[PDB]
Amino acid sequence: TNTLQVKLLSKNARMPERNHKTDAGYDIFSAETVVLEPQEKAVIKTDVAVSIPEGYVGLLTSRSGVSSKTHLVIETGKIDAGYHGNLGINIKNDHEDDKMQTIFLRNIDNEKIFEKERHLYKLGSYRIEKGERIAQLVIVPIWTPELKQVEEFESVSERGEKGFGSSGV
Amino acid sequence: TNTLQVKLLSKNARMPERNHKTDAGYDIFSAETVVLEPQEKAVIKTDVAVSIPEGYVGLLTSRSGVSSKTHLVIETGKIDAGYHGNLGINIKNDHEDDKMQTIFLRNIDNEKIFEKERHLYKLGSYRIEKGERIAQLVIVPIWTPELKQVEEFESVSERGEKGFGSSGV
Amino acid sequence: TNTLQVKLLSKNARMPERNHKTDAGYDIFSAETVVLEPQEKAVIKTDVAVSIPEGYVGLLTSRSGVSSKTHLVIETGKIDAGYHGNLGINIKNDHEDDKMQTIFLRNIDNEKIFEKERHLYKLGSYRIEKGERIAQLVIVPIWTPELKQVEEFESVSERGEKGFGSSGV
Ligand SMILES: O=c1ccn([C@H]2C[C@H](O)[C@@H](COP(=O)(O)NP(=O)(O)OP(=O)(O)O)O2)c(=O)[nH]1
Ligand SMILES: O=c1ccn([C@H]2C[C@H](O)[C@@H](COP(=O)(O)NP(=O)(O)OP(=O)(O)O)O2)c(=O)[nH]1
Ligand SMILES: O=c1ccn([C@H]2C[C@H](O)[C@@H](COP(=O)(O)NP(=O)(O)OP(=O)(O)O)O2)c(=O)[nH]1
Ligand SMILES: [Mg+2]
Ligand SMILES: [Mg+2]
Ligand SMILES: [Mg+2]
Ligand code: NI
Ligand code: NI
Repeated sequence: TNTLQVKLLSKNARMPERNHKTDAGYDIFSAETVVLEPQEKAVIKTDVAVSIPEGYVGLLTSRSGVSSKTHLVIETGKIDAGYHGNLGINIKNDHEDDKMQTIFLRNIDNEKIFEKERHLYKLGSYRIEKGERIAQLVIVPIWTPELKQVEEFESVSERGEKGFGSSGV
Repeated sequence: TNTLQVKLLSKNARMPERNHKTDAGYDIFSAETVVLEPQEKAVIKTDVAVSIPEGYVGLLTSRSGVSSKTHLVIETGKIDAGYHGNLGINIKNDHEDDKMQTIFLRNIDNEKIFEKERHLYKLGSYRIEKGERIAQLVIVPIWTPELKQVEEFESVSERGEKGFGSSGV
Repeated sequence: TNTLQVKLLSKNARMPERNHKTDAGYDIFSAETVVLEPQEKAVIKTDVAVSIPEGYVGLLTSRSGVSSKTHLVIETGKIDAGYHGNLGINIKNDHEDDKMQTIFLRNIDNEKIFEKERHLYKLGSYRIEKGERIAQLVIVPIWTPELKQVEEFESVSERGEKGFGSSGV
């Protein structure tokens, strides 16, 4: 109770850190330096393993700062209780490939990185540095009941079969 | 307690299944065969209805395998307690429409499906087969209090009004 | 217990509202009128502040109606306990910029808005009106333990290091 086991898989790995006392998640550091071109997909290694206890799920999800400023989209990962593998960040550079070329790379602050050597990149390309906080881990309790098949449900709800914007907008 | 009612709506429907003993969600099978072109949006029918009890929400969310390998993006659906309608998978083929043509269709393993007959498809088109696990359902408890309007909050937090990457990166 | 403090920041702000008795979230109204061109990113102000108590997280997430009908993509925001700032909707118009022009704007019902004056817009542009329900807030309890670094985990799980579609599809 009130203790989570964390296993670092390499020297490139870093221990997750909570920002404030009442904050929800633990900021996840990147273990590798990755360059992502427009519309490219990848799984960023963190070299961090956790042992979520039974009755809980981990949500490997994006940070508001990175997601709002950059075209980097992270799909929220559902970390199962007992997953002792490498926590991978399911990421996509969602910037459009307009077939235009630039001489700069973007950082996770959406700013152009200063380089001494001349290089030609695609417009919308991002670079993630090793040891940068690009994601966070929020752990929530879960309900895992036994499924019971029925002909119809025992009670009629006020909601019914209404959905997908059945109310106003 | 510890029992969830599930109602199958057709012969094309399949009962949700949990992968491991300590796993979080129940894998959701597709009830229909759908072909999705680049940048096309659809709501995939599962023909499965559930009865989430009061004080819980269902999260109809993507699987890591499908989402990381394919351009198929699923928006996490919040299933209300008492929604007895058809569970629809809010999906988009997020592949770019580069106006290029191919003779193959992709499966949910991102592999080109072998076909005897010659057909011309758009580059980035996917095909979802009936009875395939493309999504999962994770059920979490919720807090639904009565809202109280105030002039200002009763306590000052260490966080304050800071957000959107107020700390480092 | 069973009470959430809400602070309205302007006259343009509106109090969040729950749709049904057993519904999960509170519908969030937009405080500003915003026009979003293809592939444009923005943070929509709600002028609403909340005081989430310790041990809970708020999920500022999209509604199924808007997300399924429109190209408007909202990233689920994790609202920390004690965040008294303006709740911003992290949004992107994910419609492709095909360099085509139209004389109509889309509403959040994906319908073309009737206008008396002639204007030229980009194809895929959306308009969000002030006082429209574009998002919702679902509050879930969290587990925030102290992190303990270990050489290896105390128990071997049936899952192990398997992930990213290790089972079938
Ligand atoms: O992906 C989804 C999302 C929701 N749903 C169902 C479950 C939920 O009870 C219902 C409506 O969900 P939301 O309240 O989150 N969206 P919205 O507010 O637009 O619909 P409504 O106006 O009917 O509440 O639709 C799905 O079947 N699939
Ligand atoms: O969509 C959002 C997401 C977050 N927020 C607020 C709530 C939260 O308390 C705060 C920061 O959220 P995160 O910690 O998840 N993102 P980040 O770590 O980048 O910001 P910070 O560095 O300030 O913690 O911003 C919004 O208003 N809208
Ligand atoms: O972003 C992610 C998502 C999942 N994972 C891990 C944790 C989880 O226990 C495992 C599989 O998660 P899912 O069950 O949600 N996806 P899928 O059903 O496709 O994989 P599998 O078939 O192995 O269960 O992969 C990550 O490391 N990063
Ligand atoms: Mg943070
Ligand atoms: Mg799974
Ligand atoms: Mg709703
Ligand atoms: Ni999500
Ligand atoms: Ni896109």
